[PDB]
Amino acid sequence: SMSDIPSDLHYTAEHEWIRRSGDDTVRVGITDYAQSALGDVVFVQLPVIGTAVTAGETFGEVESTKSVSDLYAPISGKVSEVNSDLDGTPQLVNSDPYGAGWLLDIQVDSSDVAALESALTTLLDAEAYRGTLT
Repeated sequence: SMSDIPSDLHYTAEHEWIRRSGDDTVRVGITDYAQSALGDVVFVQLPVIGTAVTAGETFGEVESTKSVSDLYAPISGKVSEVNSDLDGTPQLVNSDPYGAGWLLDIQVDSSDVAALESALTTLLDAEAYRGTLT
């Protein structure tokens, strides 16, 4: 099957998606391609809410029975939310990677870190992300 790549998301080459959820907040998850490649997710290590992250910093990891993969901050900011549903139901990452399986939110204060307008420039659009995939 062709992996789902919503056109209304931005992405990283490392298979994270980024949804602007507010003026200063993005929601982050892993892509359909990513979850399928990882396999059934058995554990998601999420950063603590309040964690300051820089773009590309490892903030967590996703684990299947076969694979462990780092999760990188797609943008700089502060972790403002994490998906607690993934504690008991880590497979939401597999079943609904762009919905219920979201990982966390990063909030930007345009003072401490790049404003979202700036931060967005580093991310891939759907077409670009599709182009990176095999």
